[PDB]
Amino acid sequence: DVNECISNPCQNDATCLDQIGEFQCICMPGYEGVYCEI
Ligand SMILES: *[C@@H]1O[C@@H](C)[C@@H](O)[C@@H](O)[C@@H]1O
Repeated sequence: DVNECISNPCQNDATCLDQIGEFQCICMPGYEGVYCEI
């Protein structure tokens, strides 16, 4: 488990933001879904 965020988890034009223990993606203004899918 080395760097889960390789190319942004979100399946959109979102932004990545994770570390050795955390994991959070910056979805879009009004976008539902764990990885911007809705
Ligand atoms: C990271 O956040 C997302 C939501 C977008 O605004 C990107 O342009 C930015 O780099």
